[PDB]
Amino acid sequence: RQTMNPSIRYLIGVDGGGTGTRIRLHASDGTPLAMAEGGASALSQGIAKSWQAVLSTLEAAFQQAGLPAAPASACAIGLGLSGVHNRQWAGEFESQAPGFARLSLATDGYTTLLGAHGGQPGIIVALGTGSIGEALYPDGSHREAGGWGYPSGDEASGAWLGQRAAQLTQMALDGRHSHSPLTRAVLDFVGGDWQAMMAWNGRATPAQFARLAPLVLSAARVDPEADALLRQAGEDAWAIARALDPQDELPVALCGGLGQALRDWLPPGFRQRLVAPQGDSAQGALLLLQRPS
Amino acid sequence: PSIRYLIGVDGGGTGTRIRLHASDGTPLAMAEGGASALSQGIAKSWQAVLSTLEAAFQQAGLPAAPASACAIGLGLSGVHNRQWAGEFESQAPGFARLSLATDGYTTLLGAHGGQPGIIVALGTGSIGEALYPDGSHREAGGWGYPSGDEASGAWLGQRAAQLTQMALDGRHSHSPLTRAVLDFVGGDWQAMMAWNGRATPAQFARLAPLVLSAARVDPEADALLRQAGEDAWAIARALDPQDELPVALCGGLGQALRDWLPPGFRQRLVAPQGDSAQGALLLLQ
Repeated sequence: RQTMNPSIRYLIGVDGGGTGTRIRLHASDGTPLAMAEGGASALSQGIAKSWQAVLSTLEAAFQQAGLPAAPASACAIGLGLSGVHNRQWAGEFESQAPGFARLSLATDGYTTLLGAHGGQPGIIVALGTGSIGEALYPDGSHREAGGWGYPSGDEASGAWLGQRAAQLTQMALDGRHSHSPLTRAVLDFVGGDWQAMMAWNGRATPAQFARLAPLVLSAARVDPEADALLRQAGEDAWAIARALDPQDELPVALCGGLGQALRDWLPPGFRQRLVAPQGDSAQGALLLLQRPS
Repeated sequence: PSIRYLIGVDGGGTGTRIRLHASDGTPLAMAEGGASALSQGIAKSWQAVLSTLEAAFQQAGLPAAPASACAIGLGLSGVHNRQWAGEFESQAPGFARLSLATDGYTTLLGAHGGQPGIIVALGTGSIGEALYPDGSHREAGGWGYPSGDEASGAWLGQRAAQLTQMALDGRHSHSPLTRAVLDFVGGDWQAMMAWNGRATPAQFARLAPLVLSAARVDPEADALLRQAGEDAWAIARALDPQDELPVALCGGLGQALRDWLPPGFRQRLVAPQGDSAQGALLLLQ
């Protein structure tokens, strides 16, 4: 019945990254009070904006739960944000932080891992604009694979698929290759001509390349070139997982919208072992408070 | 009038399958016999066929029949038409009527019941065949081992054997596949050296199920199966670039590859209406 640390009255779980922020507000006893969404809070977009994003979304959580906003000193907050890998961004973030009773900062992927397997050992492979694999071992340890970053890494992510798709189209445009369905679809998407791809590729970002991913999906059923990209993404996803668990000893969940759309191209032996995640990242952020720093 | 029995024969290296019917279509019997691929001897082929036929009549509760009362269609591996096939016809019993063709073509007729369409048959070997609305016929793949027969059992086996050889001499790490193949072959260097020394398409194909099994835990094997799936689709596309014809994947291997097939190809796939023996019957009609 009693709760530890009577000064802490609220438990907050925050999931933030690239496109938005999701917050789960709970009572110190575990009672789910509210759940809210807000703007993006990836650290790469700014520390001050990140907090403004998290706080504004937290402000909505209380309101939504018919409760007056509580002082920071009465709250324990765990956050899984994109950009925590960067030591410098995490520091300014922790430094610019309100006076929460307790703050636990982890990455986007770690809290997704914790939520997917309810805090129990396991692995997750997250495929979105980018990609990463995270694992929690029975001995308490944690490891990562993949997730090194956009240009060179991020295999099986949609930015990876977009880059390849764009490259194939560029090759079709200058004669190194002939056109194919994917290639024609990408050319129209881009603007319809040489100049258009040149301009488009000139200002490309991970999010822009990722917008080509759905074009690879549609084209793959009629174009062997797109089919190979999807298949390679499938193998790379498996490779991420095998590096974290060589003997397939732990449970595995495939997170991300791209992951659901890629299912048919996942190696059968890897797909067969997938399990639905028990909770989302915001849930995992809550679990962060229930463990050591 | 004279013809009282209709015979469907499907012959290859794996065996001979026969469907026996009455001139009116009534099912009389089904029987399987030994290998009758023309590559192993014309006389040997006939004796395997005739022996299987004799068995069919016996299971039909009918007395031994005379060739003159039989109409027979055969789909056998042997495309030396007018040569190996020319010989087969010459050495043939006095049937009321005989119609010869490759097992690929009868697999074709059976799959789409004589309608236009294409098939890709994966077995110890592989080949693609198509029948178009203009009555025309074409094929792709099927050039024979070892340079051809992509996506076949022998294809899969060669690569499985090569990976095992590489593991054995140090230019590759052992993996689930290589351990399986090594054990299957004899457990050591000398065993693989001996096994590969007398290797044949059928022998390599015997390794195919080892690849299928290991694919679930070995990325190497999964890659080969996926390559087979891509090669199959490639075969089909060469015969029908615009996907205007029905397509069927035939053969035991064909069915085992389902999950490794390119999704778009698999979705377009239709199942074979009848087997090769059933296509053999259609051949004589």
